[PDB]
Amino acid sequence: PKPPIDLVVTETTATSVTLTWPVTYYGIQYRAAGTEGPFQEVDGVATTRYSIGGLSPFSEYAFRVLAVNSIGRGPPSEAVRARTGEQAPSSPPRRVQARMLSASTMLVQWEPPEEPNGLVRGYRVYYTPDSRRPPNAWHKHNTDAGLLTTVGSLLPGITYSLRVLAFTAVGDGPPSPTIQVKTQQGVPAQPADFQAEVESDTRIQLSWLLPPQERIIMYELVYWAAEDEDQQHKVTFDPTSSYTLEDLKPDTLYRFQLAARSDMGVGVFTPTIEARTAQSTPSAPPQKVMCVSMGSTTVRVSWVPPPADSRNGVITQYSVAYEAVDGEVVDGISREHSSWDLVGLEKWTEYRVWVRAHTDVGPGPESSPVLVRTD
Repeated sequence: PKPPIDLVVTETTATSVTLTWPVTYYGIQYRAAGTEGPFQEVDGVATTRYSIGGLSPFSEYAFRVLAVNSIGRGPPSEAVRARTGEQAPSSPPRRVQARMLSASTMLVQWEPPEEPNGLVRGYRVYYTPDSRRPPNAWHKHNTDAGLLTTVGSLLPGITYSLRVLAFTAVGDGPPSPTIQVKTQQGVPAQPADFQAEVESDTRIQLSWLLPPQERIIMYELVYWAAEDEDQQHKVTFDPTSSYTLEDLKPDTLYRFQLAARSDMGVGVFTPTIEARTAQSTPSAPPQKVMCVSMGSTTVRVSWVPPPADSRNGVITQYSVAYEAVDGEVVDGISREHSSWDLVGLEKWTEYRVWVRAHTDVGPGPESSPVLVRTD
């Protein structure tokens, strides 16, 4: 007989293909192109429709039909192409690997799974700093169909665990075995025994243990004032086990982090430590000093405390000194006073008056004198 010609693919699933097209019956012969030469055979198809089952998902096959009658068989028809449908992956990604790119960025790489069962639409990377955490408590990072990715915002100084799974449009596949991410080769370790010692109101000496047999090139110290989180400082210096910071502001809380740089870059910073500088004497006088004579022998002096940034400590007391140039000292004034009444002055007499602020360390500078005459 002549081969059938109207061979048409009518339905396609993940594991089955339905085909439709004077003979007695038909035979359906099929092989996958990239496989072995010998075809598989389905014999005795008495109708013009049939559904071939048992196929593998996401696999390309070739189909052809020949006709047979009472005389014998005939040549096969032209071959037609077909690709089975998708399923969820059945194998995890292969050769998963990871390493630290920076102090907080890791690079992850892998190979496609051996059994994707479809077109991969992306991957899901699960990672945790504590392997004791349950698997579903890990952080999930989704990627596209690429075979590598980066994850930032990691916590520094810790070794992560990781495993990746693939998913098609159907669902997720199994996750790979857990792997451990590698470390930067020549990058130094987080400094150990990092301490801060208050030396004075302007000096703080930092100390730590120098790492043994480690190609340290220089240390990087980053510090800032707690009240000025936006403004930070950084000083680099030759390798040592101690460093004294100088010229700091008195009565100021400072925060510190330390890192180590080798020829291969800087390591992870220490956690933040804190220290407050000691107090000093005030560096500015009270502001807005005014003097008024309410009577013939009384003068009222008014002032406001120095600006907060120049007190260098808690103001503990005030002192008033006076001296008359033409005519013939009260300390221990409590910190809550904003005015004090000078009594017993001479009529129509000019005095020189200075106002002064104090900390526990001592007195600061006094304001420029304000002149006032009684009566």
